[PDB]
Amino acid sequence: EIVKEVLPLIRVYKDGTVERLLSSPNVAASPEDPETGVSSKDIVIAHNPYVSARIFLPNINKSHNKLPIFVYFHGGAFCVESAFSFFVHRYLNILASQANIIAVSVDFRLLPHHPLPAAYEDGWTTLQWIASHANNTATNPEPWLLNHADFNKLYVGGETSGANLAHNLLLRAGNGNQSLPGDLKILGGLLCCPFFWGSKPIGSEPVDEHEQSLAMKVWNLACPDAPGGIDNPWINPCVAGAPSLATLGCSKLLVTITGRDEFRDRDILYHDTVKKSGWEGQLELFDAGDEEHAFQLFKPETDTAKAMIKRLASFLV
Ligand SMILES: O=[N+]([O-])c1ccc(O)cc1
Repeated sequence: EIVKEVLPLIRVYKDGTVERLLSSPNVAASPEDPETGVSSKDIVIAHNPYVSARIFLPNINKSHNKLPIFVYFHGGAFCVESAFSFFVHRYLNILASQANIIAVSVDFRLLPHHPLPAAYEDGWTTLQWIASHANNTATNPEPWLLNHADFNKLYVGGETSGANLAHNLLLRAGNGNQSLPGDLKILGGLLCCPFFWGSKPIGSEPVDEHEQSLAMKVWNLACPDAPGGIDNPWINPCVAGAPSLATLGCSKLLVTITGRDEFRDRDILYHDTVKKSGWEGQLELFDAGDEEHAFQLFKPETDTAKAMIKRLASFLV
């Protein structure tokens, strides 16, 4: 008995069993990935609500300086994909080695059982957990963080909905009422093809088909009780009455887009809005080329993919 369905992403049955789109199976963490030299392990950030993660530590050939931390949130429209998939594992191995940074891939809660803002909270739980290492308030600290992490170089980011998640975290961080343990600051944000939408079609978005877009079905699954619906500031950050993008709680921000991504114009609008908002930080835009969103995870061997990774490495510093 089917209660909910957003094809091709997800089907939900009466008894809470779910069929999910699966683009790659999960793989085991590695003591040393053969191609990149990156070590990875799987850890528990919080038991309840349960939030786990894979942390990636690149080859330590020198240890004069500690390494930037990159908290990554996978794509998958809040309802599919995983922190531990073949694609994410292989991508972060490359990123961690090419950029020489520690990566933390967060397995945040998903629809159907955990509607937004669950995922957002899990992201915030992750950042608190990280900051608790910096001021020695962590209870079961991850030794890799204590030994190798530069806590003043915390970067937060992701793909599509994961990037929407990071964006939301940046706002929380730059809100005066909210702070991290030790008042740790996020240095930078990296949003790759972030999932943003709106009730009115814009740019090259098809007008007649708009109200039937997959983006709208995804959002209705993720947050049906959202006031304003598809114009809720969580999904439409450029909407009237949304918090000002001048309160983004970081100092540097890179937005990446692709030519074929559905959210290209939304992303472009987001960037321009950040620019003409008075946000004082360093703002950057990167057009990765004639590709789909997340293309670099699927085909990291292409010239286009390699150029994107090099770009990211120059940002994650
Ligand atoms: O990957 N994602 O997070 C997505 C993918 C497709 C979509 O329509 C919305 C979000």
